[PDB]
Amino acid sequence: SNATRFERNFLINSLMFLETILSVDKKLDDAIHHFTQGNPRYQINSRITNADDWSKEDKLKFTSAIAEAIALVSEKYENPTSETTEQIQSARNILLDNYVPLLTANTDPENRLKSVRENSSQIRKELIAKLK
Repeated sequence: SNATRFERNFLINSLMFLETILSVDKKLDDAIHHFTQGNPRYQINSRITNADDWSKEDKLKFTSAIAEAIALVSEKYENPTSETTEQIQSARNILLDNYVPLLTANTDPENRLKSVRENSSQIRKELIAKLK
C-alpha cells in the first residue's frame, strides 16, 4: 500500500497543477509554459481518449498543461537517488499511461478542458480522501 504512495502523491500534486493551469487565462498559461520551458517528450497526444474528436488547440492546451504539471512536481525533488528517479519515472508513467485516458474521457465538446479540470478535481479528491 505504501509501495504505491509515491505515485499517488505524485498524481495528486500533478492534478493540482493541471487544474490550476486549466483554470487561468491564455497569457498565464503561456507564462507557466515559459517558466517550465527547457524539453522532455512525453507522447501525451497518443494517450488522449477519442483524440480524433479533439481539436488541435484543445490537445495542445492539455498536453502543455500535463507536461508543465510533471515539470513542476518533478522539480520539488532535489538531488534524487536512482530510486527516486525511477520512482518519478514510474509515477510519471502511471500519470501518462493510466490517468491521461481517464482525464480525457467523457469530456463535453463545448469545453473539453473544463471537463478535464472537473475529472481531475474528482480524481484528486478521491485519492486525497484515501491518503488522509
